[PDB]
Amino acid sequence: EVDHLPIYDLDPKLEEFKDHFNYRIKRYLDQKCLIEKHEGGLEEFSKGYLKFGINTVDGATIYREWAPAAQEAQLIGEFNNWNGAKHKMEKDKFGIWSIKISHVNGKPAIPHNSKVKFRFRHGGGAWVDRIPAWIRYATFDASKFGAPYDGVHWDPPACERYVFKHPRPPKPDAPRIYEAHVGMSGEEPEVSTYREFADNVLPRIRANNYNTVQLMAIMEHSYYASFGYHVTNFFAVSSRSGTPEDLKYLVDKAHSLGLRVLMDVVHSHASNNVTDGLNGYDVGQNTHESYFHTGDRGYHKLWDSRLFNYANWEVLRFLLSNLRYWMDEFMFDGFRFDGVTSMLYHHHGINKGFTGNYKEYFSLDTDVDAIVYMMLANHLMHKLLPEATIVAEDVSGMPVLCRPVDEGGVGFDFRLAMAIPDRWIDYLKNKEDRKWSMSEIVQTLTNRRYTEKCIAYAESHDQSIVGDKTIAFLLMDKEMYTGMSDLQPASPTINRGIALQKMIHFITMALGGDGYLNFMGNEFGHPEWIDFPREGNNWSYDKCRRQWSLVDTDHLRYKYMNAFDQAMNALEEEFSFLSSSKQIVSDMNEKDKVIVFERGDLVFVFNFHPNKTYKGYKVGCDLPGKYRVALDSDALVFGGHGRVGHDVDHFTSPEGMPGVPETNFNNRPNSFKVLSPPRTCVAYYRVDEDREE
Repeated sequence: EVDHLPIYDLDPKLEEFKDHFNYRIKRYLDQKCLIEKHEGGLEEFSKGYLKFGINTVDGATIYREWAPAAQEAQLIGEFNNWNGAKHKMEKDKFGIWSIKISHVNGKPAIPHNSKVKFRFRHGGGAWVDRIPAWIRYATFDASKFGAPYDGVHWDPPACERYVFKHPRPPKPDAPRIYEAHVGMSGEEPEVSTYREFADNVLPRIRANNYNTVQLMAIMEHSYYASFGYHVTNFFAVSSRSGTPEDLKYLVDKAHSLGLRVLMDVVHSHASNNVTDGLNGYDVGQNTHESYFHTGDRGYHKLWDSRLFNYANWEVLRFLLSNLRYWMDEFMFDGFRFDGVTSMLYHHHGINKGFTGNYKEYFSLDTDVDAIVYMMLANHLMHKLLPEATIVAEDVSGMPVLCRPVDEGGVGFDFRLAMAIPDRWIDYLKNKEDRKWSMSEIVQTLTNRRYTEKCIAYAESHDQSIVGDKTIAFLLMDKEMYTGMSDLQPASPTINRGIALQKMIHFITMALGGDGYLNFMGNEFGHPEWIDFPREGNNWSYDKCRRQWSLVDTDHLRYKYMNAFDQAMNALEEEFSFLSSSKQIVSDMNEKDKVIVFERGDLVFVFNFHPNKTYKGYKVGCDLPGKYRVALDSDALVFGGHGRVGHDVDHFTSPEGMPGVPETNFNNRPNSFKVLSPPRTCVAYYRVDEDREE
């Protein structure tokens, strides 16, 4: 299949695995061919949410629910006082139940914003009442069992439907992503709303010159502390933060500010909550009549959750239609697929362990059903929205995960650089400054496939396990509580931490990939850590908030990390270095603790030494001429000591002959000399003497 793939041009080591890729591509073409034959193709098949769930047509309301294991089924709700006797559904030969309910005096039989459930029985058992799988909203009562949830028919009148005003922005040259969770986005540890987030937080994201918002925890999840990772109602906007119309307002406002918006797609697993989610449909049937595999294959041991059978036709309808639903109905510009490592392998990456050996990537442990779903998904999404960005969350480093389906790849645009936050946490927790290796830093940042695109980030929320301390807090710890006044000179510990927080974020951005990501609050060095109420912390909720008050006051020093973050993104907007394939690390000086490198058109000098200033430190560069400061972390506006001269011309000298590297300086054909105070990072640009002076 069939027979040379363009991926093999890129990475001829893939040809050893031709048999694997022949089978995968055959499975994909055959699944796509069947969807064309039986469902009118991928664009038609992924409009399932107009067929399943509750849809109002002229004069009547139809509801369909796939439940082959049910033997009788009815629709119940406030609209029939929870008695389904006059609302029995009919079952077709595929186990799809349907009912059509005429309007009552010209009005829909099921009022907008009223509660509903699917009622079914089998085996002569009692009625079981569950939430329709394609419900678009669900709310909890909070009359003890603190639940269960109810499904809510959502069909707002004209006065209450959000109508999008703004077009989607163009795809940027590189994504600079602000990742967020709306419920913990408020000052106080109460659940914040989509409207609050849209009005209070989107402006800050745009002020810091991000161009993309990654919105976590959108799909409904009855367990708040799951951070949106255990999904119950895949078509429903999480109700604790507002309604579907509130989310549409938020996405439209982001677009109005020039920001793209991606949603987290959690199609790697489903919540095991029986009353509230899709696990309610499992009554012990064979996997062909379930959303899920059975036995071990249907259970994720680490996430304590259920695992989809991606070969099942109704599950492909469900998941592909869910992608179209979020894109088309809420105007998203793309998505991140969370937990792709679990999808790619039958062992889910649970006990491993990827060494980069290709045998680990392509073997009987590779889950072809899951890869076929992802290829159909990426073919579909880029056909609906050719400028979409779809990110994969994959720790394994699977080759060709981020090459187009039409080349033989899985079709993602970018993957996350999941190994970089681990390195900084180990360094910050376990290594005295003098033992940090400049070469190990560079290797971690630069260790990637250059034929595929990477989003780098220095730190993250940690919620796939339990949140850890932020970089700032790992640097400064309890001194952040009493040592952040801008009135008083900072202690040595606070001066160290502010300077390294800026340096660690900026080297990560400039060397770590082709896109950048920042989670909400870390751009200003928010202290402490993120955690949600659970047994392990005695049900503490004081950490599920963001203390904007810290960055909004000019009397503290958070404003300085924030100003640097704004300037580092503006620098990328100006020079476009994330989209440059020029990346040359010219000096990893271990004794002096200096790293010099070029990315794009800029020369970067990082002095991680605790106390030494290098005067006249020679740095290699490509083009001769006159260089000046482009961004300097020592500037007073970024809380530094203002030691670097922004007006100073740095003239180059020639270093041997271009392409005779032994005659060059650190393999570079010119050099210039800089001032490099301790714990600073400065990027320099070449003056265009035809256009500047």
